[PDB]
Amino acid sequence: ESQLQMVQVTGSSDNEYFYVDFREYEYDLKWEFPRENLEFGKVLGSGAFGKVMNATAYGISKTGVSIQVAVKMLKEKADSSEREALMSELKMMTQLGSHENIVNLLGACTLSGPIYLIFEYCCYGDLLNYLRSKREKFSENVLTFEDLLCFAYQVAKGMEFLEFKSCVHRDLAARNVLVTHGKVVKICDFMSDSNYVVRGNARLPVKWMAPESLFEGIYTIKSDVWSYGILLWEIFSLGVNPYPGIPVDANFYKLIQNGFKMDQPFYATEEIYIIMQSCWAFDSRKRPSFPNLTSFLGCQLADA
Ligand SMILES: CCc1nc(C(N)=O)c2nc1NC1CCN(CCOCCOc3cc(ccc3N3CCOCC3)N2)CC1
Repeated sequence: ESQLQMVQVTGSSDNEYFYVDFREYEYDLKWEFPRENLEFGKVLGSGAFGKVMNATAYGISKTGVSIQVAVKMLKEKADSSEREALMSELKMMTQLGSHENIVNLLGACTLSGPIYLIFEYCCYGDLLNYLRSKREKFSENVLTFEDLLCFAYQVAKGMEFLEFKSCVHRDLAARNVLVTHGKVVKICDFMSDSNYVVRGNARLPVKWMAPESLFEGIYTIKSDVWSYGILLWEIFSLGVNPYPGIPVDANFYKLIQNGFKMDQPFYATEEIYIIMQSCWAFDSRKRPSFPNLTSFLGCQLADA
């Protein structure tokens, strides 16, 4: 399953919607790539289902150079049910189009053998590991406060683009934001990690989840605003576990349903703490849009 899904709303209230299955749609062949031009690298991450590696793709760009890449693929010893599920993520990503703040799809290998899907390369890694790594040399090669603000604006216009395309990202967090050349960052998708609770066949990032997700399984564009506020806390904390010190247990569910909100993090202005509280409104109608967070932050940066 892909934590990024496209929705078609069938009503007014929040739960009136349904997801889109591409299993019956046809795959566009112009994304097809030959495996001849994939020169590998070192594993860059592998859970249970699959992995994503570094690779080198000669003649895959407009001009044509090496241009390192990341390649998502299975390793379930050639499975069946898990394979077509990946084909449908390919079909969706192909129709999302490029945005400057999304880890974009560059190609795929379909009938070429075992299924490969080729994504952009972000050399500086996920934002979580990038933030925590620079806690030493934070200053008031090493980052300003406009970095914290530019990061927030880029993820916002990225989620603003996912809303235009009628998508929802059900796992917005710092581990899923990746830094590439020149302090530009891009949203991406994807059991020894403390952040996900497993509950049935679902793996849930409880501390990032909006109450309507924790308690009734609703995922809307406004549920991503809630997670975005949590990420806002992740950025201006320099990346410490949201709700620090509190374990994910039954007591944490009573926390969120009773109206718990995190305190202002150290590196945050009084201004953008207010914006964090907006996303943490219990009523999702009371929450700010992703458009509204174009101007409200893209301006806060210009003063820096
Ligand atoms: C699809 C998701 C993805 N995308 C991409 C990409 N398109 O670039 C990508 N890694 C991932 N998986 C994520 C990455 C983070 N890890 C944490 C532990 O694993 C270290 C990975 O190390 C990296 C992987 C990358 C870049 C840089 C690094 N650093 C290694 C050391 O130097 C600094 C950064 N590349 C979890 C899974």
